[PDB]
Amino acid sequence: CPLMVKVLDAVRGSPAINVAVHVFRKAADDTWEPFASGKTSESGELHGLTTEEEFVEGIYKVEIDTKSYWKALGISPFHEHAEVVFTANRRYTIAALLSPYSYSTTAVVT
Amino acid sequence: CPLMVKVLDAVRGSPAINVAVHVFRKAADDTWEPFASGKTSESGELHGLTTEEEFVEGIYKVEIDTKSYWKALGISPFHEHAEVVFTANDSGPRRYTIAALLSPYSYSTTAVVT
Amino acid sequence: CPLMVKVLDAVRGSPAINVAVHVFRKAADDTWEPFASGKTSESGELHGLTTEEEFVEGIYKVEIDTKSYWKALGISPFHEHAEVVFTANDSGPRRYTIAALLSPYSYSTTAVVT
Amino acid sequence: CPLMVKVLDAVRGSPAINVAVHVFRKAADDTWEPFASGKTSESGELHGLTTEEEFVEGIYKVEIDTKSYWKALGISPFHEHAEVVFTANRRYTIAALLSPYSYSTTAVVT
Ligand SMILES: Oc1c(Cl)cc(-c2ccc(Cl)c(Cl)c2)cc1Cl
Ligand SMILES: Oc1c(Cl)cc(-c2ccc(Cl)c(Cl)c2)cc1Cl
Repeated sequence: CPLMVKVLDAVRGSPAINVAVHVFRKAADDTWEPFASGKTSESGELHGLTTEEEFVEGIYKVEIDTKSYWKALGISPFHEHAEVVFTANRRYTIAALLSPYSYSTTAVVT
Repeated sequence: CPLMVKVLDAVRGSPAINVAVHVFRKAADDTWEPFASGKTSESGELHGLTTEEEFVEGIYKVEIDTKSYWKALGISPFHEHAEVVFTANDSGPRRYTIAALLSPYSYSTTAVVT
Repeated sequence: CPLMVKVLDAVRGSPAINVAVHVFRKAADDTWEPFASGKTSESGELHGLTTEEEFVEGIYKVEIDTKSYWKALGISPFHEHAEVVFTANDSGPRRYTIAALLSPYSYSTTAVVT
Repeated sequence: CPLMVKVLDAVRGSPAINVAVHVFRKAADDTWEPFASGKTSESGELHGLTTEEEFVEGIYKVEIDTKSYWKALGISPFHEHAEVVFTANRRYTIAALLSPYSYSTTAVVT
């Protein structure tokens, strides 16, 4: 499992559950092609997005649908979504900590 | 000054100087059109990107070139850039301050709206 | 103005107004003695805590009363307060900006030193 | 395991390993008494600090020796340490994300 996403809610102190995540890889024409997607689990995590075979060097985008998450809680958020763009050159954990008007993201590469 | 960007360096405890910032607005055909650009000053701030008149309702993307910043300090960072995407002026003109706190493998962004 | 505190609210995207701040300095007997205190203004800032003359070398603690802030908004937060502990003026007088970004279960603090 | 600490390094994108952590409980005379301590493991985590029986309601302080961590990497840090003070009223994860001049802490309560 080379790529894992974890999403946390800073308002409620809890995993961010059922948050949609879309992963894209940059194609040779500088366009983003769909690569993987899912919804975070009860633990705020999304595993099994890809395999070592498929996860070749390249530029990836992870898009987290933070707007839909805050709207379900009745809170008006600022951002349309959160995006994390990085080059893969090798276990990657992308973590995001969400508030309505702020987010932080961190990469743990182990 | 309806749109301001402030960028700080969490490694050196200093403003992040000479950071390139590009702003885009989503077009009628869902394309990102260039809107404004600049570089942060010695105080880590970028003012003067736009005017009230030009800054109409829409979805904007503020792209901060964090990679070039870290590379020039001899650090190879994780992210290609930091992107902030938001709807602006939805219910009338607001002033927006977009702040970013930068580390090589992490960044935080906050908005202050008034 | 060698010591400044800026506090932002990540829930409302606004400065955090009327937040109590207490500063202490470590005494000769390793006790925290009161040094200065105040409340953040409408811009979330607290200036005028001290002067260059009074702000001598030492270990300082800036305690931000985040709990009272969240309670007054009807939120029961996790932390009792946010504490920032640092050595100041170790190699001559510096100016220190201590920034805090607040959420009910999380806070971040950054220092800008010049 | 009601109390867990996780510490991450934002400069290197890695767990913060061998970081000393001291936990204190507020005594009736408003003094801090030692409660538990240890060093984070390879995964930046510290488990087995206390038991359900011992972890009664009260005010706790978690102190993370961030200064010693940065000094071992040859980087001059700002803070003397990072402190997290909270009331326990029930699995608590305290996470800290460390930079030389900045830290963030978050509580996940599940
Ligand atoms: O995480 C932070 C922190 Cl702790 C502080 C700021 C910030 C914003 C505005 C100003 Cl004028 C300053 Cl001094 C700091 C931004 C972010 Cl994103
Ligand atoms: O700012 C933070 C903080 Cl304080 C903690 C995390 C984080 C990352 C991984 C795990 Cl397993 C946990 Cl519990 C927290 C992420 C971010 Cl982005």
